[PDB]
Amino acid sequence: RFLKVKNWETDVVLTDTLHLKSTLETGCTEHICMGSIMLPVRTKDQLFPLAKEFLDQYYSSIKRFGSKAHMDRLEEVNKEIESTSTYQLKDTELIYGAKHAWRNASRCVGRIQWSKLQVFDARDCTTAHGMFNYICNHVKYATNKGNLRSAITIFPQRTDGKHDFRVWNSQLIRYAGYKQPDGSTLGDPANVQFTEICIQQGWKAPRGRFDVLPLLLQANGNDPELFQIPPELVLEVPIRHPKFDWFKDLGLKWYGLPAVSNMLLEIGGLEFSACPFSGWYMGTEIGVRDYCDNSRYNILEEVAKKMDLDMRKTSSLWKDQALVEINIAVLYSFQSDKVTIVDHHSATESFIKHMENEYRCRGGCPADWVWIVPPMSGSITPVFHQEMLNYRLTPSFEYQPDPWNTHVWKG
Amino acid sequence: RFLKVKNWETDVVLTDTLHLKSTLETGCTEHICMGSIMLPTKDQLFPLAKEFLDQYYSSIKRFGSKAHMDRLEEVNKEIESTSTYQLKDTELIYGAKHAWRNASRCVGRIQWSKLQVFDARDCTTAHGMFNYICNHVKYATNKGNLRSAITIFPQRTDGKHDFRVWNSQLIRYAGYKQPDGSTLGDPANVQFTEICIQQGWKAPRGRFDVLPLLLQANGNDPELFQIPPELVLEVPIRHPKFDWFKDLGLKWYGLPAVSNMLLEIGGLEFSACPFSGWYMGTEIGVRDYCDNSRYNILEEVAKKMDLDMRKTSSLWKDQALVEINIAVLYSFQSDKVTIVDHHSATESFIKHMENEYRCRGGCPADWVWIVPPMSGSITPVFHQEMLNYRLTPSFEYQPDPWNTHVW
Ligand code: HEM
Ligand code: HEM
Ligand SMILES: Nc1ccc2c(n1)CC(OCc1cccc(CNCc3ccccn3)c1)=CC2
Ligand SMILES: Nc1ccc2c(n1)CC(OCc1cccc(CNCc3ccccn3)c1)=CC2
Ligand SMILES: C[C@H](O)[C@H](O)[C@H]1CNc2nc(N)[nH]c(=O)c2N1
Ligand SMILES: C[C@H](O)[C@H](O)[C@H]1CNc2nc(N)[nH]c(=O)c2N1
Ligand SMILES: [Zn+2]
Repeated sequence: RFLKVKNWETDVVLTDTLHLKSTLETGCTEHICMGSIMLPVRTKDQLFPLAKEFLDQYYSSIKRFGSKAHMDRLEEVNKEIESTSTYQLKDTELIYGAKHAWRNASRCVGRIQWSKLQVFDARDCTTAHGMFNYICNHVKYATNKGNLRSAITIFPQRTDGKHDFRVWNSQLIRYAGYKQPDGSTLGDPANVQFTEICIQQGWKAPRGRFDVLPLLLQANGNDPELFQIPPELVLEVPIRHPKFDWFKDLGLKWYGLPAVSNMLLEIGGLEFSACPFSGWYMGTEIGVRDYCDNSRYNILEEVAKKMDLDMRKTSSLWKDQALVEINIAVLYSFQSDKVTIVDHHSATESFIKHMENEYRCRGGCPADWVWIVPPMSGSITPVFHQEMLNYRLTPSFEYQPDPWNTHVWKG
Repeated sequence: RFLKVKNWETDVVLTDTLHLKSTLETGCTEHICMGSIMLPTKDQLFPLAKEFLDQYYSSIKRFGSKAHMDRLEEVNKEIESTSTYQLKDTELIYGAKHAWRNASRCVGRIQWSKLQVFDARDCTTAHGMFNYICNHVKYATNKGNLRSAITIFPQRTDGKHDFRVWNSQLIRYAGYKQPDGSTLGDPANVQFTEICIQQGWKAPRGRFDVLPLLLQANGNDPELFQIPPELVLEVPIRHPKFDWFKDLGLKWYGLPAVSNMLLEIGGLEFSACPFSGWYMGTEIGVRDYCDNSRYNILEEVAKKMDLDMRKTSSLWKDQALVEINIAVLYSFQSDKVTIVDHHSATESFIKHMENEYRCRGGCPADWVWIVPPMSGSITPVFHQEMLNYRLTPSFEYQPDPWNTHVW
């Protein structure tokens, strides 16, 4: 069964066959669409089918399907599962798996880069101190003095679920948030709950508006431990505007390196619960969401006042006007400091090219329109007018519950 | 099975049971979501009519009354004999308001119960259609105090006798290819503007030529009718700060009146049911003016603002887009024409959703269409989870008549 999608601005039509390789479920049915729902322990029973499918994929990609290298690997994995109840990926399989989990991330507009991913194998890690060292090296490598490089670091896979490696931070670099007695919030409101855990675990909080959070690292199911990232590794950019001199006086900065650390990487049935990865920012992540979301820094009002906008009625679009200037300042500041960043016009244009290329060479490109379209100026980007098919391929990145809600404390 | 939707900006959680009353299919499966796809006999008729009469008499708190059961057998006998049936005026008004209420792609549905229904089922000719349409336009326009209205022409009988308004909206600007190569006027209406000329229309060949109406009664050839200009309220577009904005020579009409959709009530199909409300600002400013496939005046505006158009990272398009949309709102508001900005409209819809979860058990909603085409995340609906499902009565798409009509 072939499926077509249409770009309604160019009339280009594309044919998806790759959705036939879709295993997982979307959450949708014939009678309901959960397209906008934000979120819609494994035995030897189902593992070898999951492993064989991944290995079939792996050996297809290298043009050795059905070879003796392929059949022996299948046999090897079979005997390892039936006797050890799990198995270990070769280095080549891990690299392929990580790259394809990114390739398969239907919510990711940056997937034109998916094949230039630097994979750090940290499966020999055993302790939190060891995790910190692997994360420090990730951050240094990925940052590259502002010439950002995509990287993932993969910690040991889950076994019985009682010995998990987890990074308790949602991103490796994030600012603290502090609920004040008067109901206001100092710093990033997104991070208040994590900040409180850190403070309870012994972190001395500087209690400023842009304090880099410590790393809270869990090795082998042990209680997590605190580590401070060396500040010389945390590249930050002061935010100024090319024409508004008062903008620097808002005292804003952001960090250079977006590095998501709370997701789960699934490869051939194995679960890598700690797999922090990083690329580089699209400016609207900072300028639109991080600064202008009502539940975040919410500097829209203050930028609006300083611009002297008509703030009495919303139909003056003072919010829209302030949001554009903030986003201009974010891109100006990063480019002025030679830190890698991409505006939403460039990134969505690249995604369309990637997606057409993926339809031609792969037969499909799963894509989540709700997440691909940028949070500002949606329809003047080319993805807005693009029909998109969303379906789940493996290897994949998955959500997982926050570890402080599942963790058994040792004391 | 009793589904939850979360607002991530406010943690408000709503519980949806109305989706279990859903009947039609979404185009999605558990293996693939089609949420971003633009378009996915005598015996099926009595179940359909029963469903609709069941909710109708429930909505007036007379479910299982003699009147209910009498109407049910009455319609059943009508179907057995005449192979169709006719709606009472009250059921017709109900079905129209609820088709709007069920329109999961419509952000303006907080207004759904104030719809003015014009029963035009006695109409038999295109001249008759034109008359009903002129009355509609003048009622809905209300000298700029816009009012929602629908006009319902006779229902389909056998596909041979369809009533159809060939225009996509009652009021739309003409578009022409140039010998030079580009497009003068509205590019979305190029093929229809051609059908009109290739029908007998004499185009002024301007930028903002109000298209004539092309009306089809009882399945005959359609006929051209010029809507009287004094019924077509237009707003000249100026900017409240930039005096050079007037010189761009832009205007838009005040009445969005969609006329190519099909209204389905109790299994009956109304192929001609033009309806009208009022504009959200971004429909004109973002889509009509700045889509590359439309008027696409973004570069000219940014140029006139002396913005650095050399790299995309200056966000010159974004800066221009906002000014254009400030101008549309300022123009309509100054001329006392109803218009809503995307901030007000989405805030209304969140309230409307809360109302529907409270008083109805849910509200079908299509996030891809509810979220405005600019400034998405600073509006409350961006952070709102929504469940999309197809309830009936409903407005449906139908093929363009010029691909179907036996000429
Ligand atoms: C290199 C530049 C990259 C850019 C510009 C980029 C851009 C984005 C953006 C804007 C989002 C949506 C997040 C939001 O708006 O809240 C996203 C999601 C995502 N990205 Fe990328 N990305 C990049 C690299 C990567 C890499 C290296 C990986 C993994 C190896 C990755 C995997 C994902 C995943 C799994 C999601 C889904 C998030 C979720 O489901 O919540 N991306 N990306
Ligand atoms: C009164 C003020 C109204 C506002 C502000 C409004 C707003 C909107 C907007 C912005 C859209 C998306 C259109 C686009 O992006 O081009 C839409 C779609 C729609 N509206 Fe409303 N609308 C209003 C009234 C009505 C009325 C009176 C009806 C019918 C009686 C209606 C039925 C629909 C339908 C069926 C759709 C979706 C059409 C489709 O599936 O493509 N609307 N509306
Ligand atoms: N420039 C780049 C480069 C790479 C990546 C990103 N950006 C962004 C990204 O995703 C970032 C994200 C944003 C919102 C919610 C989540 C999901 N995690 C928390 C949560 C909160 C609320 C509801 C559900 N889930 C994750 C992954 C990779
Ligand atoms: N202010 C108001 C008030 C009421 C309404 C509207 N606005 C707007 C509206 O419909 C807005 C629309 C937008 C794009 C495409 C379509 C559908 N046109 C047919 C088509 C052709 C080709 C591809 C896809 N679809 C419709 C209905 C009612
Ligand atoms: C590809 C996508 O289905 C198409 O461009 C849609 C996206 N969302 C939209 N949303 C609204 N309100 N109106 C539209 O015309 C569209 N177009
Ligand atoms: C309700 C909705 O699913 C949710 O707010 C989504 C919408 N689309 C998004 N798109 C991106 N890129 N990032 C997001 O966090 C979200 N949030
Ligand atoms: Zn779906």
